[PDB]
Amino acid sequence: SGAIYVGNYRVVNRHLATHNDWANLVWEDSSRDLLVSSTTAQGCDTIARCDCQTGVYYCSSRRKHYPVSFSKPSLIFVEASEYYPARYQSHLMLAVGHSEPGDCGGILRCQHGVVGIVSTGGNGLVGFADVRDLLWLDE
Ligand SMILES: Cn1cc2c(CC(=O)N3CCC[C@H](C(N)=O)C3)cccc2n1
Ligand SMILES: [Zn+2]
Repeated sequence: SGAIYVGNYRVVNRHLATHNDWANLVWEDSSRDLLVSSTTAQGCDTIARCDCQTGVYYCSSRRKHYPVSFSKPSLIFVEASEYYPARYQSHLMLAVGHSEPGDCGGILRCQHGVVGIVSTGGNGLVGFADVRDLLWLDE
């Protein structure tokens, strides 16, 4: 589990979105595994606005924060699941590292702030859904 809280928006994995996220939907994108919903309180997470390729991610399955080198966001093949069929998920970044399905929602961070959240995994490769391009989260 896990979310990003910035201004009056909440960012979660689209496959883990609640009924309340859907009732207060701002924007969702199946191909990115992203959903944004509105909040009453004002969040204060800082979004990175960079091209960093090193960061630190939180892994709930190990109660540890790990440093990783990740690829630039792109279209990558993600195996079928109970949430989506076999598809190409866009804006995805991979890193050599540990992850389990329940690790989705953990934040990836660089020196400049929040980069994105855990979204895919397997084969010892963790996939992060990027958020640095969503400039409207700050405005
Ligand atoms: C983070 N994580 C998810 C893992 C899975 C499952 C997985 O990747 N996905 C299932 C849920 C939806 C996902 C998507 N974005 O389409 C794909 C299996 C093993 C290890 C994992 N580490
Ligand atoms: Zn950065």
